[PDB]
This record gives sequence, structure tokens and C-alpha cells, in this order.
Amino acid sequence: NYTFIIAGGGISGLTLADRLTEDPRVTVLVIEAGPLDRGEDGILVPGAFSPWLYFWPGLVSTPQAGLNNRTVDVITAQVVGGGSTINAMVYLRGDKDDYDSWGALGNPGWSWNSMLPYFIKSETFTPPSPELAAAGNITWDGSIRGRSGPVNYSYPNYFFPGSENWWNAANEVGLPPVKDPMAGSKQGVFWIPSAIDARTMTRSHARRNHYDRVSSRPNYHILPSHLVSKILFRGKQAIGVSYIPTSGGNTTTNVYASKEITLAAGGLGTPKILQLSGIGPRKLLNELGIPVISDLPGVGQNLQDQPTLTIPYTFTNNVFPNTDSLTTNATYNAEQRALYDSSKQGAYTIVNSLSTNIGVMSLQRAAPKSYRQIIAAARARSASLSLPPGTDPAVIRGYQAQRNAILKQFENPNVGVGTVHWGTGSSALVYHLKPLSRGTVNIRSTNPLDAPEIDYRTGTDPIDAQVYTSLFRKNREIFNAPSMRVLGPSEAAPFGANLTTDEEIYAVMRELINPSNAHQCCTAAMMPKDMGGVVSSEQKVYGVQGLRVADISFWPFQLSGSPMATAYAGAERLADVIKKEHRLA
Ligand SMILES: Cc1cc2c(cc1C)N(C[C@H](O)[C@H](O)[C@H](O)COP(=O)(O)OP(=O)(O)OC[C@H]1O[C@@H](n3cnc4c(N)ncnc43)[C@H](O)[C@@H]1O)c1[nH]c(=O)[nH]c(=O)c1N2
Ligand SMILES: *[C@@H]1O[C@H](CO)[C@@H](O[C@@H]2O[C@H](CO)[C@@H](O)[C@H](O)[C@H]2NC(C)=O)[C@H](O)[C@H]1NC(C)=O
Ligand SMILES: C[C@H](NC(=O)CCC(=O)c1cccs1)c1cccnc1
Ligand SMILES: *[C@@H]1O[C@H](CO)[C@@H](O)[C@H](O)[C@H]1NC(C)=O
Ligand SMILES: *[C@@H]1O[C@H](CO)[C@@H](O)[C@H](O)[C@H]1NC(C)=O
Ligand SMILES: *[C@@H]1O[C@H](CO)[C@@H](O)[C@H](O)[C@H]1NC(C)=O
Ligand SMILES: *[C@@H]1O[C@H](CO)[C@@H](O)[C@H](O)[C@H]1NC(C)=O
Ligand SMILES: [Mg+2]
Ligand code: NA
Repeated sequence: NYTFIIAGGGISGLTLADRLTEDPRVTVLVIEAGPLDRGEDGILVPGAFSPWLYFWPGLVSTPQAGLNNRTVDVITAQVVGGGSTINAMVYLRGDKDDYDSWGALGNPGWSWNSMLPYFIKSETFTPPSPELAAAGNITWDGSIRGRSGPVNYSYPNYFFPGSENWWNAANEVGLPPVKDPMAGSKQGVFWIPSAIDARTMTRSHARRNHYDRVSSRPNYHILPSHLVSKILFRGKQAIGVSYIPTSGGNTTTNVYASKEITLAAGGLGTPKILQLSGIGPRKLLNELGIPVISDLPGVGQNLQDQPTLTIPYTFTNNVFPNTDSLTTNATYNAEQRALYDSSKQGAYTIVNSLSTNIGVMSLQRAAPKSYRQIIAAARARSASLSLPPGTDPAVIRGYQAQRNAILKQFENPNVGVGTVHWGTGSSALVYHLKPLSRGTVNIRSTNPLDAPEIDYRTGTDPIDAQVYTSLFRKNREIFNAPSMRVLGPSEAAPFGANLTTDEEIYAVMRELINPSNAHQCCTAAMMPKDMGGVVSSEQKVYGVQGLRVADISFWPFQLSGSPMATAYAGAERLADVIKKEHRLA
């Protein structure tokens, strides 16, 4: 018997478990699918980055109707610390209107204003050295970055010289320096804040900052290498869970909570727990002979990710050193590793293949001459066309409300819809941050070891291709600007300067886009039940008591940026909500 059981030991699960166990009268069990990492160089050292160590095995998509029916390997964490243990350590808040929009969907107490103190509470920013800030153009607003919270973040202590050419090129094509991308807008270029502890130049993942930090606590229990297979009920009250070994041994165990069950199993895990437990669409549950506890057609609907594109380049005059010097120059690689091992300086403080700066842009910044044409197309098309016919009408209503919020974001000069990056080597990256497409994640069986059916439905909403084509063209502007032309870049096949029309460009993008940056969200959405929502504004699952969703399954839609910073802050916020209801310390 525990006070709380948390299903999943990732960013949201560990943050919540940490905060709840600050009260010695409160016991928590975190049940986590994956093992404890072993402090491998691939995890702790940015330059050694090896995310594949703890990928969840045997997840593959359905054929992707929007991407030439390609099937893709699905990437999500299976490890204590979840995504934080194996992600690229990119630490960015969303824009103000992301959180304001979540509130306006019918979620009282959700706004930029209510989130800011939880962003601050979550973290400790360590400033870079003054010479690197000056040379690098590293800026921040100390007033809105935390100084006392457990997540350490800072910057690498080095930049590849080519990052200078790219910064100036970006400035030449209307991506100006951003004072602080953590201040609720990020229109232009800025240094990437990195979830690194500057004392050791090592990863500050949730395993460290929300478990190891507090693991002397006898009330903070962890069970790695087990799966929560089902929620247990007395009537509509969630009272416990069944768990099994992740390795598939024919064993099942029941464990009980006096106060609540929290789901923290992520975008691809939480909906499976709900559906196996009879919380989900009665059509699916009836087909599988699962007794319905709560008929919620939103469970496993509204899947979102942030598609990526990798654009290959050749250079006649690239500057040495660059990120690819680490792979192609054994001498450079040895000297940089020796340097890191001695004085913790140099290229090994940067996540392997990344550079130090990045660019985010609104729709009107990407497409200043045409953004109103894209908005008109999106406005003209019924929200229902983005979903299969027969989609539950509550789910269509919630999608329409999300869509109307995103079209306002499209009109907003201060909300990002795309990211541009150049690692300093043979490729650039373009990320689509705000897809209008929605996918699904549904169980195929009652067997808790069976992968769910994962259908991203990337590029099914035709507006996504118009936005993404505009983002591609802006990246092309950066590479053609005078500061980059000195390095002699040219797009390589299957891209190329000879692809000049939207149709020629998008035909190649349809074959190369990745549905996912492992940013899966929004499959147990926080919206009103009559809008196809799964959880209330307090993250309580509709139709049952003592059951909440903490992981980014609860998000209505994707941010202007990567999810990690908000996964921490959203868990900080929920810890206080739970403490308030249950009168905890
Ligand atoms: C390789 C890679 C790279 C990136 C990213 C992810 C990944 C995998 N992301 C995304 C980001 O890390 C991710 O969105 C967050 O970790 C989500 O936090 P959650 O708490 O929702 O899930 P998270 O995935 O952290 O945790 C869920 C946990 O539940 C466990 N689990 C699932 N089913 C279970 C069950 N039935 N029982 C028990 N446990 C169960 C899983 O094992 C996992 O540890 C990212 N973001 C960003 O901002 N910056 C970045 O650089 C990156 N890069
Ligand atoms: C990571 O952030 C934590 C939390 O603010 C920092 O921990 C503090 O460290 C100082 C100096 O070691 C101590 O005097 C404080 O008592 C610590 N506070 C807590 C709550 O732990 C740590 O310094 C940060 N890392 C870096 C590089 O600054
Ligand atoms: C899925 C995973 N994604 C990341 O590492 C995030 C990467 C990320 O945010 C950024 C990279 C550059 C600027 S920002 C992954 C793993 C392996 C290969 N490809 C992708
Ligand atoms: C994808 O497969 C479907 C069959 O389900 C087919 O109708 C369609 O033409 C295919 N698309 C492409 C681009 O081949
Ligand atoms: C920093 O910005 C200045 C312009 O203010 C520019 O001259 C310089 O090249 C930039 N350096 C880097 C590394 O971005
Ligand atoms: C698991 O054990 C139970 C009880 O012995 C048994 O009924 C069932 O056949 C077993 N399942 C498998 C796959 O071994
Ligand atoms: C390889 O890296 C070393 C170490 O910095 C450098 O001296 C050398 O010029 C590099 N070789 C090439 C071919 O770039
Ligand atoms: Mg200093
Ligand atoms: Na409820």
C-alpha cells in the first residue's frame, strides 16, 4: 500500500514523485518500463551522444498515407528519466500564446502567466563565461530564468566557427538575434539552452535532477524494468495497478494506492494503459471485449509530433573545425576528447551533430509574401476533412477548436511554426513545429506486451505541406546569403538548386520527411469532454476518481518549440495541484 502510484518514470513521473515525497508522510511508487541507465559516456557526455541505448523496441508506424505510404521506426524512451535520459538536451519553453490557447480551450488556470513561476521553479540556469557570451552573441534575461530549481541548464563552452557564418546569414534574411527565447517569444536566432550541469559538463536528466538528488528518501520507491498493464477500480475509483516484467515473464502483481494513480507513460504509453483499463472509445473496447469503465472517444486520438527534414549539402570551402571533423578526423576527435577529459573544454560539450545556435520563425516571417494565402486555404477547409469520416463528433469539435487557435497563431508575428538549424557539417535540419495533421495510437489486442497501432498521419492535412515548403525556402535563403556563400554550399541530391517550384521541392520532402522527433503528445488531451477531451483542467480523467495524466499525453497541441522544458514545468504545476487537493506538505 502506497499513497500514490505513478505509471512511468520519465520526465513527468520523476518530477511529480520528487515533489510529492517532499512530504515524509507521502509514499510514492514509480513503476518504470526501462532500467536505470549505467552513467555510460553515451548518456552523460554531450559529444558521445548515443540515444539508441534506451529506445523502446519493436515500435513501427502504419504506412503513412501523407508520405508515400512509408512505414517508419517509432522512437520513444524506455529508461528511468524517459526522454530526458536520451534526448538532444534542447531546453526551450513554448511561446506565451501556446499556454494562453490551452486556457482558452476551456481550461481554467492555464496561461503563460500561471506557467512562468513553474518554469522558474523547475530549474537553475548557469550563465556561460563572459568571453563566450560576447564572442558567441549569447544573451538571456536573468529575471525569467530560474536560479534555485533542480534541472541544471546552461550552454556548451565552445562553438564551431561556421556557426558564425550561419548566424550572420540568418540575420541577412530576416532572422534577427533574440534577447531570450525563454521569455515567451523566439522570432529569429539564439543560442540553444542545453540541459547540462556546467560543473561536470554532463547531462542533467530527470534520473539525476528528480531521483538521484533525493534518493536518500525512504518514501520515494522505484521499480524499474516493469510495465503497468492495467488500472484497478472499486466502481469508478482508481485504487491500484497490475504490473508485469517488461521482459514478458508470465507474472502479474497488484499494488494499491490510498490517494491516486498517476499515468506518466508518455504519448505512446498512457493511452494504452487507459484503453487496456476500459477507459477509451467504446467502439475499440467493444471490438476487443474490454468492459467499458469510461467511454472517452478522445483516448488515443489527436496524436501529434514535430516532423523533421534533413537537407544534405556539399561545400567547396567549409571552415575547419566543424561537427564533421569529429567523425572524419581521428586526430581532431582524440584531441577534443583529451581536452574534455582534462579541462572539460571544447567540442565534446556540444551534443554530437548539433551546433550552438538555432532559428525559429512565425508563418509571416517564413512566408512574408504568401502567409495570407496559406491562412485563407486553412480557414476555407472544414476541420472535419483532417480526420477520417466517422470520427466521433466530440473529437471533431475539439480538433476544430485547436485548429481555430492554430490559425490565430498563423496570424501572430510572435508565435513560431518552424525551426532551422545547421550542425556546421553536411546537413541542415528544418522542423515543422505546428502541424494541423492528427494521428492515432490504439491497442490492437488485450495483451499488455503487444505494441499499439501507431499512425502519425503526417502530411494528411494538405496545409502542412504549404507551411513546410515555406520553411524549406527560408532555409534556402540562409544558405544563399553572403555570409554562407563564402563557404560555397550547394544542396545535394535529392535536393538541388534545380528544384525551383513548390511541386518539385515538396515531391522530395514527401519522400524524406520524418513524422517524428520523438515529440509524441496530445493523445489524452486536456479539453472539455464534449470537445473529445480525456482530462479536466486539473488533469483528472473524465468519469473516474483518483486518476490523472501527468505526461505530455495531456497537451491539446504542440508548442512553439521542443517539449522537454514544459514536461518538467507542467509536472511542477501538477505536484502543487495534487498537494492542494490532498492537503500535503
Ligand atoms: C531521442 C529523443 C530525442 C529528443 C526527445 C525525445 C527522444 C526520445 N525529445 C522529446 C522529449 O524528451 C519528450 O517529449 C519528453 O521526455 C516527454 O516527457 P513525458 O514525461 O511525457 O514522457 P517520457 O517519454 O519522458 O517518459 C515516459 C516513460 O514511461 C515509460 N512507460 C511507458 N509505458 C509504460 C508502462 N505501461 N508502464 C511503465 N512505464 C511505462 C517509458 O519507459 C518512459 O520512460 C526532446 N525534447 C526536447 O525538448 N529536447 C530535445 O532535445 C529532445 N530530443
Ligand atoms: C544545479 O542547480 C542546483 C540547484 O540550484 C545547484 O545547487 C546549489 O549549489 C550550490 C553550490 O554548490 C549550493 O551552495 C546550494 O546549496 C545548492 N542548492 C540546491 C538546492 O541544491 C547547483 O549548483 C547547480 N549546478 C551548477 C553548475 O550551478
Ligand atoms: C528523435 C531524435 N531527436 C533528437 O535527437 C532531437 C534533435 C534536436 O532537437 C535538434 C537537433 C539539432 C538541433 S535541435 C533523433 C535521434 C537520432 C537521430 N535523429 C533524431
Ligand atoms: C498508398 O496506398 C493506398 C492504398 O491504401 C493507395 O490508394 C495510394 O495510391 C498509395 N499512395 C501512394 C502515393 O502510392
Ligand atoms: C555575433 O554578432 C555580431 C554582430 O553583432 C557578428 O559580427 C558576429 O560575427 C557574431 N558572432 C557569432 C559567433 O554569432
Ligand atoms: C501463465 O500462468 C497461468 C497460471 O499458471 C496460466 O494459466 C497461463 O497458461 C500462463 N500463460 C503463459 C503464456 O504461460
Ligand atoms: C585534423 O585535425 C588536426 C587536429 O586539430 C588538424 O591539425 C589537422 O589539420 C586536421 N586534418 C585535416 C585534414 O583537416
Ligand atoms: Mg560565471
Ligand atoms: Na473525473
